[PDB]
Amino acid sequence: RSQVWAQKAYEKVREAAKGEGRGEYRDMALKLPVLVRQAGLSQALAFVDSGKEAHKALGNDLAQVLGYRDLRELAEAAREAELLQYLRLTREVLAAAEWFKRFAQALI
Amino acid sequence: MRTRSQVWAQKAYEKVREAAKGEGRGEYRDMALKLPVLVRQAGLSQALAFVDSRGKEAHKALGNDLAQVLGYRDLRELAEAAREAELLQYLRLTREVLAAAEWFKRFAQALI
Amino acid sequence: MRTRSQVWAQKAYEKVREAAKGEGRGEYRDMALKLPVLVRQAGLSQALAFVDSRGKEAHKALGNDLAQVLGYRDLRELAEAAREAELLQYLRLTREVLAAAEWFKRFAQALIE
Repeated sequence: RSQVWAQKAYEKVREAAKGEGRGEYRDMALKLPVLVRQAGLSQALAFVDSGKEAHKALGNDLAQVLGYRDLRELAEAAREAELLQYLRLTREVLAAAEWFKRFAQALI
Repeated sequence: MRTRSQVWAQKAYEKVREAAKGEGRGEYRDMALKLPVLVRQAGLSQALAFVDSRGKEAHKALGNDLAQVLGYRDLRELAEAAREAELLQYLRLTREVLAAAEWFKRFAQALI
Repeated sequence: MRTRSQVWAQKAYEKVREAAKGEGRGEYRDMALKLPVLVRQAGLSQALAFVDSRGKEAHKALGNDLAQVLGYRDLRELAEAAREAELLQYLRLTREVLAAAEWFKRFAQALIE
């Protein structure tokens, strides 16, 4: 799984590194992990869900990697989840976000 | 039994011992195993509300037993203490409940 | 020139040396030692509200001193700034207050018995 996440994140980041909004994508990629850790999953996703296209691009890519159709669907899932599933989703988002962060710092 | 934590451990030990005998010992254990992370990651109030809203009697018994180990009549009473507490008292109850929950988890693992 | 955190460290140092001369320095130290913990476990907003609702002058003084070290008028201005801050600014403010608080704690441990 981590490898599937590693691969998918790498794929998304490579594709993002060819766009004019790479620096902004990178900024969001490196910031999301700490946001999820300190503000909690739902607050972090709401922050991403709210200006520049590049920032939300990270959220959507990450959501897709997790098998969700878009950032909103992941946000919807986190809010609908019962407590145990919420913590599981947080752990999952955190792990996948670290990959986006690492490949973003290496490829951008 | 000198230690305060040790006192909670021995009382928790007795509760788990009882629970291991009846039916639903598996569900009790399942809850005993998750309560610590619930308290750590979600906070005391949410953790207790989760346990108190579970359908299974075995899941709620864990909470009831932990409350009694800490000096409360039951989970409802413990949850009320948490909602009435001022900040320092709430953080203290949080540490208290977490410590007791860890003992329940450990003994459930060894006895059920 | 001194780094940002170095400035806070030294201003905190001055605030503590001054509290060491007044009455209630023991209560001042108690609050200084407890604040970092509250910010980490309860969050910035909650930690600040706890300090502001204290009835003992020495406890509240720690709060106003820290806010001044950070460049605010007093605890009330810092608290409002925390409530109005959007997420990133709130997390950044949290880091700053926690860093300043740790210095108050450290100097209280060294200067107030």
